[PDB]
This record gives sequence, C-alpha cells and structure tokens, in this order.
Amino acid sequence: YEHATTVPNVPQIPYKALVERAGYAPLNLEITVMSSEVLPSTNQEYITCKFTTVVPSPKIKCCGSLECQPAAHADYTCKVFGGVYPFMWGGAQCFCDSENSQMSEAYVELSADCASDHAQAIKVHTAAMKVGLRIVYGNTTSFLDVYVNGVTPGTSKDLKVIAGPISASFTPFDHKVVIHRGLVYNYDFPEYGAMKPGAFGDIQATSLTSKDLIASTDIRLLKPSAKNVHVPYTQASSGFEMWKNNSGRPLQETAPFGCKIAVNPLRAVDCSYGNIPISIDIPNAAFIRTSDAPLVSTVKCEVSECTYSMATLQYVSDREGQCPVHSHSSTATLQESTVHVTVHFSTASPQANFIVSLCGKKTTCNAEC
Amino acid sequence: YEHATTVPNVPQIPYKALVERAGYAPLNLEITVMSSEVLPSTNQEYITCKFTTVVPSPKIKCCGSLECQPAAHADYTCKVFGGVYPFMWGGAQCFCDSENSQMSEAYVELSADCASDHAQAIKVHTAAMKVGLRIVYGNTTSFLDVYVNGVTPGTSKDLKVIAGPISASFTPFDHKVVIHRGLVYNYDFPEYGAMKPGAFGDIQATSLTSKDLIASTDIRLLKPSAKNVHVPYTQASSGFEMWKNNSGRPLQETAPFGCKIAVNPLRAVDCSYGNIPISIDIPNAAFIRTSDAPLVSTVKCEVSECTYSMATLQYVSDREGQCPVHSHSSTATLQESTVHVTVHFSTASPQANFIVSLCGKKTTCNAEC
Amino acid sequence: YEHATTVPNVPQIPYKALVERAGYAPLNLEITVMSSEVLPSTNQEYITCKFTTVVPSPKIKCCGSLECQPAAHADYTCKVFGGVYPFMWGGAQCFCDSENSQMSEAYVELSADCASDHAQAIKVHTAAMKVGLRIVYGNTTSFLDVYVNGVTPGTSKDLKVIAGPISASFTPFDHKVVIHRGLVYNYDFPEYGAMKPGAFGDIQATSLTSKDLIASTDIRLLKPSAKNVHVPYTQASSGFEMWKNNSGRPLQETAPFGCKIAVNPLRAVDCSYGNIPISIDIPNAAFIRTSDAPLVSTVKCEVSECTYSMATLQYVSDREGQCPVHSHSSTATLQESTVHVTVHFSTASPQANFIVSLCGKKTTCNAEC
Repeated sequence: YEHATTVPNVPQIPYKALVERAGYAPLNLEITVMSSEVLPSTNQEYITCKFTTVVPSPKIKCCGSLECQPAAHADYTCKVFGGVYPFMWGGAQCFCDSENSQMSEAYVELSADCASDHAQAIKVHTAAMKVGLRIVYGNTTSFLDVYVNGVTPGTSKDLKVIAGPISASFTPFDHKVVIHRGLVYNYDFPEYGAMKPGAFGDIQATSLTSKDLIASTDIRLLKPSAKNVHVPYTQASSGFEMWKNNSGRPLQETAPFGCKIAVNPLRAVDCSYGNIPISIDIPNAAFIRTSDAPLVSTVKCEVSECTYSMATLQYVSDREGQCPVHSHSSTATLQESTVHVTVHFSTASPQANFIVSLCGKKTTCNAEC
Repeated sequence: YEHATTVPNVPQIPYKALVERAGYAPLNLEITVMSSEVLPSTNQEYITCKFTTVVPSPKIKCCGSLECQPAAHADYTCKVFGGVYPFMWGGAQCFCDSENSQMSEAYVELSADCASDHAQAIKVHTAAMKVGLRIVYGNTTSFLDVYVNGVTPGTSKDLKVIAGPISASFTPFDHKVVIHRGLVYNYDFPEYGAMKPGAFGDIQATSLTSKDLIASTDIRLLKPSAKNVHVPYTQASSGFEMWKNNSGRPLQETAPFGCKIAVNPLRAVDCSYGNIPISIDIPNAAFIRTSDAPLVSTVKCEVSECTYSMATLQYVSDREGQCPVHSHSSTATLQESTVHVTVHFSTASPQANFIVSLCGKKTTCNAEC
Repeated sequence: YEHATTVPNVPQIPYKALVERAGYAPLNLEITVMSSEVLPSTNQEYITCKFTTVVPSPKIKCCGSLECQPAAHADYTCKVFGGVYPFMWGGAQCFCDSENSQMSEAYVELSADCASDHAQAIKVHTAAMKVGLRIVYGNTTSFLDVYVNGVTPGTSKDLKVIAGPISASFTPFDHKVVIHRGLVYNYDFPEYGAMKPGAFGDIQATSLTSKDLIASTDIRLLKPSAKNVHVPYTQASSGFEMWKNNSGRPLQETAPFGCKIAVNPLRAVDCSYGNIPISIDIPNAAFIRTSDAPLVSTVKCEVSECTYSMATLQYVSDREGQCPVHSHSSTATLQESTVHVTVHFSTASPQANFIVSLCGKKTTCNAEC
C-alpha cells in the first residue's frame, strides 16, 4: 504492496521516490513523463462556410392572380409585387394596364467550394486526461498508455498502477471551440436556432454531408423598376469573408506553460499542470533482496570527475546481483540505479558533500566540485 | 571558438597562451616567429647613371645665313656664332670678310656602361607586412605564410587564424629610397621635371629600356677662337662620379633593433617592432579531451637535474592519450607540451618553487637549483 | 629680376602687385586665375557590378563513389550529398537502396550587362595641382598651363615664373574614392583579399577586361529533397542592387567653397583654397622705361562719372610710349594699365579721395561718388 507518492506534471524529468518499509530492501521508484494528452468531450453539432445565392427565374404573367406558397428549403422570403411593367414598352411585353404580378423567389444553398475548406462548431466540456508514464521497478522496462484518473487501474508488471486525478482542473479550452484549417480558437458562436446576420453563424449545418438547413442572412426583396426583366435584391455581405480579419486570439501561439494543441483530436500536448498522485499495490514478489541475502559492509565514498550541471562506492558482499542504491538528501540526483562489488555510478551536484546507499548500507561520498 | 591574445614581434621566441574556458580542457597555444618581412608599396618611376656628350660635326659655311631648329632630344642649347674665321688663314678656308656662321649643336645620350650598373629612384610609402608564424595546436605542425593585417584571415587546421595589425607603424624607410648595387639609402632626390645641375638627378629616365629623356646639366656654348676647327664647351662635371663620396648613411649598418634590409624586394627582415594581436575562431572539434574522458588524480612534483638558463609528474589515469600540461606563474617555461602515465618533461628556472598542470590537475613541483 | 608676392586662390579676380625697385620704373604685375584643376595620384586597382549564378548540371549516378576536386575559378564550395533518391520512384530512376551520390557544383561569373555600367575602386592620395594663370607684364598677353609647385619653373616671356606650393593642403577627396556613372563618392571599401557578403565589394576584379576573380558571397549548398532532379541553394541577395539606396553623400552637391568635381579625371575645378606664392627672375630687359627716358611733370586729378561698384590724368611728357600707372591705397582698383599725354582710365570706388600714378609721377585725383 500500500503506497502513494506525489508526482508532478513535467515531461523529461526523471522522478525518484523511496519505499521506507521495515525488513525488506527499500525499492527504487523511477517514473518518467513522455508526452501528455488532454482531450475534452468532443460533441460535433454544427458546421459553416461560404454560400451561393440561388435566384430562380420569375414567372411573370398578365392579368392573372398570384400568391406564393412556402415549403422546406433554406431561407424563405417571397413577396408578390404589383404595378410593375404597366405596358408592352415596359419590359415583359404585357397587355394589362395595372393588373400584373410576379413571384420573385430567392433561396441560398451550400456552395460548391464548401466541401473542402470548412469550420466545425463544438462545445468543449469535461476534459479527460491520458499520460503515458514510463515505468521502471527493477530489470523490467515497460511503457504503458495510462488514463489519468483514479478509476482506471493498471497491470504493467503484475502491479496495480493507478494514475490518479490531478489537483489542477485547468483546461486551455473554454466553453466553445471551433476548428479552422488546422488551428484552434476560442469562439463565442450564437445559439442553435437563434442565428443572426451579425456573422459567426450564417447557414449552419449538422455535418459535412447534411441535408437540413436553417438561417437568416437579413435578405429583403425589393420592387424592381420598369425597364428590363431583372430581379434586384439587397443582400448582406457574407461574414465568412470578413472573419479572416477579426480572427485574433489563435491560442496556438498563446500556449500557457509551453503547452500545445492538436488539429484532428483537439488535444493539449506537453502541457504542464499540477501533480499526479500514483498508488501501487506492490506484492511480496517485487520486493526482491530480503534481509536474509544481501549483507553489505562498511560504505566508502570519494568524488573526482565533476563538471557544472564514479563516486567510488567500493563495497564487499557475497555474490553479485541487483543491489538498490539511492540518494537521501534534497540535492544531487544519480543517473542510474541497479549496478552491482566495484559499483560504478556518477552524479551532477554543486560543491556540497552528500550521503548515497549502495544498497542497504550508506555513505556520504566526496565533492570534487 | 572567440579568442584573442597579444603576441609580440621577436623571432626564435616560443609564445605560450592559455585558454580559460568552462568545461572543456584548457588548450595549449604555441606560436613561433620564423622570419619577418616588411615590403612597402614600391612604385618605380625614375633611374640614373653616367653619360657621354654627343657633340656632332659643325656645318661651317660662307656668306650664307643660318638658324638652328629644335626637335625632340635630350638637352637643347644651340647658338649661331658670327664673326668666327675672318679669313682663309683663320681655319675654315673661308672667302667672306665678316659674314660667316656655324650651327654648333651638342646633346647628351645615355652611356654604354649604363646598361649594367644603375640607380633606381622610388617613393617608399604605405608599408605592408607579412610574417610566417609557426602554428601548433595538438598533433598537427603546420607552417603558413600569413599577411600581417586584420583583413586577411587564415585556414591552417580548420581554424580562422588572423594576424592583426601591429600597434607599431614605424618603418625604417622614409619617403624616398634609391637602390645602389645591392644597398638601400635614404635619399632626398629632386622633383620630376625640376632637375638641377646640383647633382642627384641629372638625365633621369623612366626605366632600364626607356626612350624619353629630360635634363639640365648647366651646359653652355662658347664662341670658339680663330685657329683650328674646334667646338670648345664648358661642361659641368657629372655628379655621379662625385656621389661615391657623399653617400654616407648606408642604413644596412645602422639597422634599428638588429633589423635587416633586402636588395631586390627592398624588405626589412628580422626586425623587432611591437605586438601582433591574433584571434582565432577555434571550433568544438579542436577542444579535444572533454570532461567526460580524462580524470587525473592527485598531482605530485619534485625537481632534480637543473642547470643555469623531468619534474617528476607521475600521474594515474585511464588510457593514454594527449593530456595538456602548462605553467601558471610568471617564470619558468616548459619545453614540450603533450606528453602522456609516467610523464617526462624538463624546465629551466632559477631556484624558486613553482606550480604546472599535467592536464586538468595541477601541482607546484620542486626546485633543485 | 628677385621678386616674390603672395597671390590667393580665387578665379575671375585680377591681381595687382607692385615692384618697389630703386632707379628703374616700377613695373605692373597683373595675374588672373582662369580655372583650377586638382588631380590626385589615381591608382586603379579594383572594379565591380552585378553577376549571374552559373549552376551546372548534376552528374547523378548509382552505387558509385564520388569526391569533387577544386581548380581555379570564382567561388568554390562543393559538397557530396548521400542518401538522396532512395528509389526509382524518387526522381533519378536509381536502382541503389542507399548508396547514391551527387557532385552539386556552383560558381559565379561576371554578368553580360557588366561590360557597360561599372564601378571603379581607387585609393586617392598625394594630390597634385595645376592652375593656368594668365600672365601680363607689358605689351604681351600669354596664357600658360603651369603646374602648382615650387619645383616646376616657367618660361612665358623670357621670365622664370614659379607657381609655388600652396599653404592649404586640404583635399575634398579622402583616402578612397569610387566612381559611379559620372559621380564621385567617399566610399569605405573593404581590404583586397578580405571580402565579405556585407556588400560593397562582392566579386571584385582588376580592370574592365580581366580574367582573375576572388570572392565570398556567403554561398551554401543545401541537400535537395527526393522528388524531381533539382539543385536548390540559399544565395545572398546581391548588394549592388541595394547600394542604390544607401548611396548618400554624393560630394558633387556638397561642394566646399563652390568647388567642383570631374568624371573621367576625378578633378576638382573652380575650388578656392589658400595662397599661391609666385616668384619670378625678371631681367633688365623687362624693366622698360629707365629714368633716362620718361620725365612726367606735375600730376593732376579730378573725378566725374562714377556709379556703384576717366579720372582726368592729363600729363605732359616727351614722346608717347608705355607709361605705367597704378594705385597706392587699400581701396579702388583701376581697370587698365599702360595708356599713353591725354591719359584715359576709369575706376569704381565709393566716395573717398585717393592718390594713382600716371607713371613715375603721382596724384590723388577726385571723388564724384
């Protein structure tokens, strides 16, 4: 094993803990962080891009009556205009004095160039964590992809390795995150079914290959002038051509604590946070080297080769095999662990004398520086 | 390296500098001066020597008129004399009473013996420098002819060796230097086109095989006496036969600081002056013997054989190879540098204990003386 | 012378000196400066302009070995690349797995457009002087091109006119002057054989029709990518296309004291400086009008016609001929000199009364114013 030691969140840093048991030889505990990956609960709901106005051909007639009927399309604003084309010299070659009408329909479908470049609207929430922690506990060297939580246990080398929930619940992604090419921004997209021509959500869709649209691009039908058969309207300039200016905060460049961001999975890599409380049920079989076998005598220690950031650990014992050696102070960490009589290690300390260890034992050592 | 150490101008003196870097082994820097050569900007302009008067034959006539015409030769002073040879009993067997004239021409061409012995007038100026500095930095022994200036870099052994401009701008040659046989004097020769019979520049020429002369040897035509056809003139005795007395200052014997002088290139050899600031961009590859390989222990030192101007440097290390050893005081310089366990050197000091170283380480040582 | 009077350096200004001899008539001395010309010792050494990279065709092979050999060209950086084109689908249709190499050569020759537009590097030094001084001393009016120095004498009108060295040794050209089209700048060009890609001296040459080059335009060979047979390099943009901005100081516009500058001879014209000490050995024959011939009586003087900047000099003598008349005060200079009984001159003074013267014487015158 029952153990539990605090282990922070900083890659490339070898961690060393110590087992202070009575009887059995104090084991070595080396753990290294390779690369962290934090992926929140991604829930795809909407997508957007450019569009193309699909204005049909008017069905101008004579003294006959007309009233448009709605159906199931994108955008719906139809108005019957009366009084246009008062004569044959007007444009439509009409014979009526003042009883003429038009349908004037106008919708907007997804453009052809939208299939490739797009934007995926999502609502980032309850972020999950998974850190592949290196494991070393003797002669074995296993690397496992472990989920960071106090619910999912391990196995590795007949051991129950638990990641444990970090005390830092800080996510670099807020409530809503939309994708762009291969970047990640913090966007304040409008509510579904409450769109506005204020940009940032024109004719939004469910996915890449959808078939149900909804929108309000401030479209208004205008009464044409008597000259030539035309269909003049005052449309709002697409906001997607203007969003390439007010983009701003890219997040990828404003990475907090050297953190990172992924494209496809929208994950945060190499991001330092808090501490990971690891607990492992190390059995009797792992505590190799009982008090009945190893019996090291007097410990000696002297320093020689040392430069800015072998300690002569000559011992005398019976039969080579294993032999755990670890530091006991607050400074100067060794490089290797299990090295059998004429032991050979190395350190990297300032000038104070140390001890560690190796193992057990222790020592310390030394230184140188 | 970026290094730079001061190195004086005295041949046959081994120079030893020290690299005080953090980490890598402090390298050895041996540099020796072989022979210095200082050649100024030589600009050949004029040459001189003996000459031979070329007096032609007079064209004496009778009662006819005469007036000489100038051309393009050396020296030009012609005067028509009237009243000479008043009768047939005078000399030229003339029939005129008092209407007789002569041309009387006289020029001076370069002698036949001038082709070999000569004198070359030059205007010594902006002196250049070139000193072949010996280079040693390990197992290599290269000798290069390097120009002494902070503009022309080097190569030698993958290193950028710079000579650097000396702080002493003293030249043994002044403004004008003329050659004689195989000697070098400081002469005050007259201005080109302003010659005078005051010697030191009679009928000067451009080079050895020229064809355009200019001069003024104070030549004057005199009216001959009526007796025999002659052409008597009062010429100035050549100054080149008199300059073998007022030569004086030979410079070669009054050599400043044991300096020398050359004949053909007019160069100053073995001439001590100031200091040569050398700077070399020594790369990582040259700094052999990192802190990870050599690990010499306790240093011991004792003196034995020493006479007026081996130090037992027994060491214990792993594997022979290189091993830089250098002095650290102000007196007692070693003879050799890189010598591998039972090291064997030698010194030449008075009686104090020196250093150381070796290397690195250281020491010191010782011484012885 | 034996005379000598100080004469300054300002063109279009008539100079008037006075001979104060005992006995003979005091002569008039008029001297005018036409146009000054100062040409320093021009020593052509280097020239520059645009260039064209001459990258040859690669000699890609198979599993055969390769090592490039240097010769005698401009620029020399060749590197054998290995590991490129691992397959037939790579680019060169190779059959080798990982044993393939290339030569990759690249030099730089003088461009075709360099023949006309160029730049001539020179080292301006010991400036010479030559001023064509007008000469008047009676009935003669000779104009001679005389060198300004106390070494080269004259002749003019049976007189030994000496220019004399000016007390002002100020040259508008400093140590180095390079030509551009038809302008003259003060440039700080690098040392010969110590060129750098810092511009102002890329691939310099001896002259216009040379055949020996030297340079270092920071050229570096890069390992190509496996796709299509190419030779990609990172070259430094020529400094000669950028020097049309940092040109600055043109000198021609910043002419000191209304001075000038020439194109072909690099001369300074109409440039005022100091004083020119002229000395002339005027013989007895030039001092016309002895005390035995002219005998002018009582001098009378009255002023009439005078405007802002004839003085009735009625005399009575025997026989017209010459007659030198000159001013004796510090203001009011005459226009003419030798004018015979009813003399007629003219002046240009303020309001003060003068004598113153014329011559011688015276016165014064016046015034016015």
